[PDB]
Amino acid sequence: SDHKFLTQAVEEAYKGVDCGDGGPFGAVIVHNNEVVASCHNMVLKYTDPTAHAEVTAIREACKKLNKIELSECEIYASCEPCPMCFGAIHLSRLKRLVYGAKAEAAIAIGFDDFIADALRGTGVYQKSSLEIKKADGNGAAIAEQVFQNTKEKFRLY
Amino acid sequence: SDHKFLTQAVEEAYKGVDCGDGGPFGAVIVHNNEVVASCHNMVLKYTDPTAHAEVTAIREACKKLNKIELSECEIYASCEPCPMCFGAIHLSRLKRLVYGAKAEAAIAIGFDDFIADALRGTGVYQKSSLEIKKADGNGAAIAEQVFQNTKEKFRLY
Ligand SMILES: Cn1c(N)nc2c(ncn2[C@@H]2O[C@H](CO)[C@@H](O)[C@H]2O)c1=O
Ligand SMILES: Cn1c(N)nc2c(ncn2[C@@H]2O[C@H](CO)[C@@H](O)[C@H]2O)c1=O
Ligand SMILES: [Zn+2]
Ligand SMILES: [Zn+2]
Repeated sequence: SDHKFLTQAVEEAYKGVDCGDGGPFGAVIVHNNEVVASCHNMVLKYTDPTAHAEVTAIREACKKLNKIELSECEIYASCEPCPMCFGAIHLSRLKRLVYGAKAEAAIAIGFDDFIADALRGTGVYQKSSLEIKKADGNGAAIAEQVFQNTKEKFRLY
Repeated sequence: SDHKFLTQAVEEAYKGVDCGDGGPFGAVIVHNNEVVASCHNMVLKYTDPTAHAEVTAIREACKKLNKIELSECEIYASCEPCPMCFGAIHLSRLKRLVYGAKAEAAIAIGFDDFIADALRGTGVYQKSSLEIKKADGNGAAIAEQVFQNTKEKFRLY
């Protein structure tokens, strides 16, 4: 189930790259085992540098549920959330985060060195409380492979 | 002119709390002394926990200028930006940040203990690049007073 939803976030990353919507990033929000939102990076579609996949998923899931907190849902991210997205995950009060690729995989292919301390556990003023799971095995290999497979198929941002 | 745009952000904070749009926060984005966007927190109005003042202003300024980078623009925040909003400001490529009140001023009236390590220089992984100015003098006084004056008018969300 973790694997099913992480793979769907990865698939969203591929879809969004193929549509020219944005970069190779997807995110899926589920309530128990029911998909609430499934999104990819929309920075180029919306002309909106905040429209990362996680932020997009959070906005859509709060709209679908008519409330500004998601304490009963979990989020699956094809890549390690950046500082903006991890902050949005804190404010959204999602109860769990599962992510596939380490940020280093995205950095290696042209993106910024832009890593969230609170996620890695080196925050001082920003302390996370949500449960965090870095995928291993096949999930990790799938997520890491996204950046090799899409290496020169999208405009950087 | 720093004072002018900062007090415009303070007035946006008051306006939004009075319309019920969200909490007492405002942000103004400016391009060579021309105001590109003037917004306040819209979390309640939009049912969106990411719709802080700064993020909302970044969305609007980018839509207006037809680009995803505001490298020639500056942002005035009535209150010190939270981790999400500092992440957004970095992603937007804004040239300069000027903020009024320290985050403790918001926390004193019940807001989340939620401070951006990269803004205060306390991170291991996330470093900041942009010019940052904490206002002082009469601007800082008016900005800090917003939360004590506001207390009555909105319910913390
Ligand atoms: C969803 N999503 C995520 N998760 N990350 C992105 C995105 N766009 C650029 N990035 C970069 O990825 C690194 C962070 O890991 C940083 O360089 C960020 O700038 C994006 O849409
Ligand atoms: C614009 N804006 C800002 N700047 N901060 C906000 C907002 N809504 C809640 N907060 C809280 O303020 C502290 C951060 O300084 C944290 O407690 C945050 O949760 C908001 O819309
Ligand atoms: Zn992000
Ligand atoms: Zn914020």
